[PDB]
Amino acid sequence: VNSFSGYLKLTDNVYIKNADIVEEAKKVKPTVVVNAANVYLKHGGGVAGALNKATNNAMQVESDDYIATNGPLKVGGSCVLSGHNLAKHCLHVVGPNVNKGEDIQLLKSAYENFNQHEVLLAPLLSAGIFGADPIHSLRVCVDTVRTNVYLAVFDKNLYDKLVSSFL
Ligand SMILES: O=C1CSc2cc(C(=O)O)ccc2N1
Repeated sequence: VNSFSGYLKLTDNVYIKNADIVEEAKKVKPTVVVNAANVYLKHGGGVAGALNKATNNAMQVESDDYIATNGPLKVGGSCVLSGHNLAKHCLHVVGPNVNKGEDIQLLKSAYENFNQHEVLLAPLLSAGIFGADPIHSLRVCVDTVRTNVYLAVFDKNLYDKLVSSFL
């Protein structure tokens, strides 16, 4: 049994809810919240900008030190950093950004990072300002992630379309 409330069950392991990931993180304090990161961990906008704002920029300060030491992530890759006031850990995952021309086949590689964590609160990778089709992102999630994933969807309209169209 876990703390997550109000989710619709899509599969054995994937759950979905219309909710703000930040407000959901603040309420649940999950072991892992996933960030929709870029390779530079520059948390300017979208989910990343909202998570970072909710940490009062502490996520960005920590991320800048990580990049100064390790250099950029790979598209499809990830790193584990603090969850600050939102979660125990933040898994920063880089999905391909279609608005930069990145290979959408890298979306499966991105979701494979989730399998290293038994339970996660996450957004749909490569959705929103990363430019991918969120219906496609949900399909790759269900067909790739085997651990228990609780998906938070920003837009109510999109949430209802994802559920209604789910196979
Ligand atoms: O508070 C906010 C507004 S910014 C924001 C954007 C997104 C998104 O782009 O999916 C998700 C949650 C978000 N939380």
